[PDB]
Amino acid sequence: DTTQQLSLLKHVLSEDKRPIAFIIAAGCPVSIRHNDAPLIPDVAGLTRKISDSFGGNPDSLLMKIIQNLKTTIPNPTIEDILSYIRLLQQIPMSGKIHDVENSVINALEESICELIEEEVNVDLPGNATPYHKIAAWINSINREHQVEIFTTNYDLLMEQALEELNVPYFDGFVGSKRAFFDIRTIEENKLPSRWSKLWKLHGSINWQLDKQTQTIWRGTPSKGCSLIHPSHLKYDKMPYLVMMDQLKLFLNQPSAILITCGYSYKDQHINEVLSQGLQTNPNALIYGLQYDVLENYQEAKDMALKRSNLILLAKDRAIIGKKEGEWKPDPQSSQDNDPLLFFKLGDFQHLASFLEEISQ
Amino acid sequence: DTTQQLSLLKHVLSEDKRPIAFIIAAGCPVSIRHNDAPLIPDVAGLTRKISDSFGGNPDSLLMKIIQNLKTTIPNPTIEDILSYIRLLQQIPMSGKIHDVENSVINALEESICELIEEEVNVDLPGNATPYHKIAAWINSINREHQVEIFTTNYDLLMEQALEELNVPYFDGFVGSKRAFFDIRTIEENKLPSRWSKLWKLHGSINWQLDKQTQTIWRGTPSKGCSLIHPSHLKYDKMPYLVMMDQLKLFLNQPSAILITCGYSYKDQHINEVLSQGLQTNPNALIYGLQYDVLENYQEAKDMALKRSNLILLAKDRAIIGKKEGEWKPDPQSSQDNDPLLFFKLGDFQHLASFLEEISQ
Amino acid sequence: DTTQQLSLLKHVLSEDKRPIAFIIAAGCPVSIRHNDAPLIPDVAGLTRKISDSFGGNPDSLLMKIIQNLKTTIPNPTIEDILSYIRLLQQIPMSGKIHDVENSVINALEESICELIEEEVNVDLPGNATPYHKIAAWINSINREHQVEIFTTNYDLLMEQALEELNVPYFDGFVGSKRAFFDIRTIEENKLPSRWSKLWKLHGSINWQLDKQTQTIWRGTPSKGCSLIHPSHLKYDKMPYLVMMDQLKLFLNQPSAILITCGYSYKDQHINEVLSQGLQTNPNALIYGLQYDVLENYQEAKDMALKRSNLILLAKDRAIIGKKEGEWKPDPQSSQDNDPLLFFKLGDFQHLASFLEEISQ
Repeated sequence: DTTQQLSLLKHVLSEDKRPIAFIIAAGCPVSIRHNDAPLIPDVAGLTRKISDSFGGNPDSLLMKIIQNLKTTIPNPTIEDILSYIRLLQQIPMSGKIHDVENSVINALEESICELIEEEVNVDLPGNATPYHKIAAWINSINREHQVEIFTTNYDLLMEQALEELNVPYFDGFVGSKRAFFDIRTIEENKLPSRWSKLWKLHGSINWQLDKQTQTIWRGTPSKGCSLIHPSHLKYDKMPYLVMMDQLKLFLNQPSAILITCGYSYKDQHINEVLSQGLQTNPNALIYGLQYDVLENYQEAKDMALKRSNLILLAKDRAIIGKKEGEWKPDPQSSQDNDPLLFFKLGDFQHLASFLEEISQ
Repeated sequence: DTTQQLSLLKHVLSEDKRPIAFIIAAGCPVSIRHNDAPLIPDVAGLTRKISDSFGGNPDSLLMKIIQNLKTTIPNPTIEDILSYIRLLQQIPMSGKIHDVENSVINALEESICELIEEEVNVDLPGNATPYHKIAAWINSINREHQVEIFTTNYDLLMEQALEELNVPYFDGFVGSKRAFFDIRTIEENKLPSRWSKLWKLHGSINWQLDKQTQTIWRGTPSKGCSLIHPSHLKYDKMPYLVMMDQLKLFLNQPSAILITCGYSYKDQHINEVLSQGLQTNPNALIYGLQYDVLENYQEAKDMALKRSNLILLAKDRAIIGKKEGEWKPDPQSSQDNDPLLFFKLGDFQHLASFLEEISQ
Repeated sequence: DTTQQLSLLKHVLSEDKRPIAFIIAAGCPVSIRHNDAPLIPDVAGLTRKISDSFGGNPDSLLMKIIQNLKTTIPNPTIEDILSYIRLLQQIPMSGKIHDVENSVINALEESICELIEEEVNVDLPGNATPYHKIAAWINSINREHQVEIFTTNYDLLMEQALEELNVPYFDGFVGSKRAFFDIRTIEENKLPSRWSKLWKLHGSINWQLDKQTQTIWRGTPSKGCSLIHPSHLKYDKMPYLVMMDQLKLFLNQPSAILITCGYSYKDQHINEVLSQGLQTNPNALIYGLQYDVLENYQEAKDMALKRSNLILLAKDRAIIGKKEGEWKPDPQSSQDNDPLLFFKLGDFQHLASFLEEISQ
């Protein structure tokens, strides 16, 4: 099964007559090895470090909120914690819910934001990162269709990799000192064909908001960024709707190609937008790749079974057109002991190596 | 004479069938009044403050260099001082020329650069600045020909004014984290017609250079910028040649229009490039405006007399096609005492008011 | 002033070469007289009846919420009350804010919704209502441009009036048993030219939501409707964004005409959308009519002064192109005593009579 999938992926990627896009999750930064430790500990690591930062004392309001979410949500998420904190802040919640912190909830959320900014403020070491290989593949061959990249992370690894290898791109912000969010050019869609596009679905650490004019602008990491929200803010001083509209418009392009890397399909809004776009345009294709086993993603199974034009692949099994298949009998492991048939090519490092081989 | 000149300027500016460009010098920032003091004291003010920073002690090497330049150059310039310092640094000049500072010349030039960065790092107060009026005039009417702006200053006032009023522009740098200097798109000249262009002839304070790859990039003001040179650097890690080539190419466009504001025509390279472009394309026009009297600019007189398609205007007299004329008898001053016929409309504030009136 | 305004309104309404639209507020239902009492007591009447339903006892949580809003909002609104209740419900707010009702807030909001449904569930008596006259005017002359109607109310008076007089229309829902919200046909915009359109900005009482599929559908009034929200719900299982997008797209049509009836311009979102649409397309016109005096609407004055293509009219004065004018000296009142110059033609009954006269 590996040979056929590799051949078809090579054939579809070699052709320049179809648009290409990617989805970037925490799996891509976590795949980088540094001092035998992950570069970014992902959402789970950030939640564990956030919990350990304030200690195990139950008197802290953070632990009370965590256990309150545990009562409702079996596995709380830092995104959910931030959403709940902002929801509490949106109203004068001075009651028993915030009895421990009558007004220190703002201080707690500011501290959380500062910790996030400090922990995610790193840089790519050297030129051996998979991002450099991706950029080299992108700029190796000129394509008539622009290549866009979608990411839900906060780190600027992709931007640094693209700018190091001389890859022009447009992120929606135009300017030098305080780049503002221009709207007209986004829907004009008349950029030069050699330019690429990078859309920040969940925002970035360098985005800031000014309350004097209530306007957003892209700058440099300062003491507290106002656009750290995981898609939870006010109405449209909010570019999330524009990004979702652009994603939907891309999904409507004929013969669209999209690849998900490191995404666990655990976001309801992204999943529903992808499903609606796939249903609206049957020609759209999704070559989803999961580093973990298929059994851990029931939502991925449901999405694959719901639409016949979603070729989902995993480490063990795959779903190609509403039918589930397993690994064919092949000598995947040379050792006789534990002959596990695992698709190790789904890793970010293996994907980067495959893309580099395709480019050369 | 005022009425005819105003009418012809209004007619030529109202038409959208010809390209428009501007030249920005220290006159534009010096025209802004703040606390009854100039916002930027211009080159002369910077030289005086630089001299006063180290005091009047002759033992300092800076005063020795100043007097050495005085022996040759009757009026030393901070640009000339920087050029001389860089020329000394380019060779192991450990002799009597640098006897006072055997190796402290680097420290002296770093201190000068830091002082320049600190003194020119300001922001536009309010929205009443002439730059806001210029941006409003630019974005008021959509034009089939893009409007470019040329500046030799280091401050980012124009960028802030353009971004505040939602004016997209292209400055040659593309990127988000560390925008690199893309070359191909500059000569492609296939940008959208609604976009504007801002070219930095003398560089900017936010430009930086990395010696690991010897590459330039536009970022944010850090402790010491490597592109503070007034057009005095190495060979082409130098975008000055590209900017001059773009200016020359603009001068070759049919029916080109260009306006100089605050320029004293004291740069040999800019003057020779303008003269060559005007000679190559007779259709090019230069509506030079000087805030000072005509008698103080002999180079302007020579340039105006050398070419018949350069309509030079001053505070007292003007040269329209190699002939010099004076102010016609008109009641310019209501008071009988001192009936000086001065063209007060040449000031930056008056120019901004005129442009605002034209826009409305 | 009355004659010129009437003549220009007749001329613009007689022409069939421009699109026509209307905005319907509580003023239209309140203008119907029944038993010498208003048919619908509008937002203020609904708030008074809601307050009187639970009595003056301070122990009730509803009065506590009302006084809490009074501390912040000088004049609480039932829409604001519903928004605050839903905001409290969105999080486990079991604290002092909901100390009186630890879990009875759901019962309180269900009771409020049931009371709203019961009070707004009426029918048009006879055929003498102004809605019948509006429908007769609409269907009297075939027009090349479809006539759309926008309403923020919950009653179905317009639907009944249109269906009684055999006026086909499209409201976004397609189906017979459980009409679903079709999306594609909304943006297709290829409906027959004789069809009309009625968009529900604030929803309707017959809309329902199923949580099994989390899907909305238009049906019949049942025991509790899930789409009673005054534009306050979850993300896009929400058609409000589609309605706003359609309104904005209509505002972009050349030579667009729009009339506001009974609207007090007290909604920030509607006002900002209208302002943005008017600024984007200068050809758009807004013939706003207010039954009350101009002095009670400061937001209307600000909107009229902000844009030069908004002809606002009131009972006493008017603003035609950023300038405010008063009533010209005319014998508006025959009686000498109290010669008040009031534009009585701005009433809904008078407007219906004028439209009927224009039709015949």
